[PDB]
Amino acid sequence: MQASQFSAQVLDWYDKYGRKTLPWQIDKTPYKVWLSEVMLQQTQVATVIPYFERFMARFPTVTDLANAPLDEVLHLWTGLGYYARARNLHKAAQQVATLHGGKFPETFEEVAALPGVGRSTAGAILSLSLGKHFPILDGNVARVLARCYAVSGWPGKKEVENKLWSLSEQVTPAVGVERFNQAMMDLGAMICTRSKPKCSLCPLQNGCIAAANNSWALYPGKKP
Ligand code: SF4
Repeated sequence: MQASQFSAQVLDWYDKYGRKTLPWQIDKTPYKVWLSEVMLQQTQVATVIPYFERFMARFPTVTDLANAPLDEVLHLWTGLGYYARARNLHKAAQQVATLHGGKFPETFEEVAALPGVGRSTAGAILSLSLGKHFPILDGNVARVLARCYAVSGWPGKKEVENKLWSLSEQVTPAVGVERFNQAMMDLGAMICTRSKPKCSLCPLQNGCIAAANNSWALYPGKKP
């Protein structure tokens, strides 16, 4: 599928069916997007919403979070699991307060330098909260791309990972980047699922190679 057709079909789908009312999509800021991305990394959206609201009420700004005792952060995290996320969350808040005056930095290198924030999370923060032109690649997004373009191989191999990042850059547009990047997460979370994807509801079904061959189980590849 031509990349300009890929992006247009995904944005047209998002306009009518996409999620736009999650709390971290209303009056968006780099802090709110960062906080939601870290909570969502290993936890389902329904579990996250009450925690996100409790964290924003107690810590309205990243400086408030930075100045709080770590034990209070860990207490409020209880039930989200994967507490390395919370330790790094607090360290990153302290880095923003100390190096950046309490305001989130707006360059890719400074955001990726934060503890707990990798290449995809940095692009997510900058594209979704400020409209900067970066693509994303988490497991949801990688599964949509690998099925549509038939990318076999284990993404734990560098050459496969690099092919998937290049494909993501290619289909991600500049105009509407915030809509496209949320739409791709929506698609991998609710439609292009690990088992038995819902191809009839997918706006890529007219050009997807896995759908044409009923071969979604091959993409992405598994660990050997
Ligand atoms: S058509 Fe099916 S396999 Fe292809 S991207 Fe959409 S849901 Fe995934």
